[PDB]
Amino acid sequence: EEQTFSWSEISQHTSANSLWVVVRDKTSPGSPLRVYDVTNFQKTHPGGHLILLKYAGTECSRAFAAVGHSKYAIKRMSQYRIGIAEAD
Ligand code: HEM
Ligand SMILES: [Cl-]
Repeated sequence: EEQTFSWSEISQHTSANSLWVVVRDKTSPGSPLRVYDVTNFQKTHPGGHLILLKYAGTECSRAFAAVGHSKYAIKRMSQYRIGIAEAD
């Protein structure tokens, strides 16, 4: 199945010690807000670690799309999924 997270919980994950970001997945039925724990990705993210910290605890879908993240990047995302955010 799936694990749901509340925004009350997501919004706390704002430090480099435990960094979550949320990206809407328009390719999946229901367009879920997928929650990613990118803590262990900070050191290797090609965009750098600072930009991940900027959006920590928030939805970054628009910024993610504006970068034109590649198919390669999107494939690499799945390993960091922890669940989905509660719906709007
Ligand atoms: C798990 C989530 C993410 C993964 C796996 C990821 C992966 C990547 C990859 C592979 C690239 C190289 C370019 C490409 O292949 O398209 C990249 C570049 C970049 N990413 Fe991400 N990214 C993630 C989240 C984010 C988020 C949330 C932002 C916020 C905007 C971001 C900002 C950037 C920027 C700015 C670059 C390009 C840096 C430059 O070329 O100057 N990334 N990312
Ligand atoms: Cl996505």
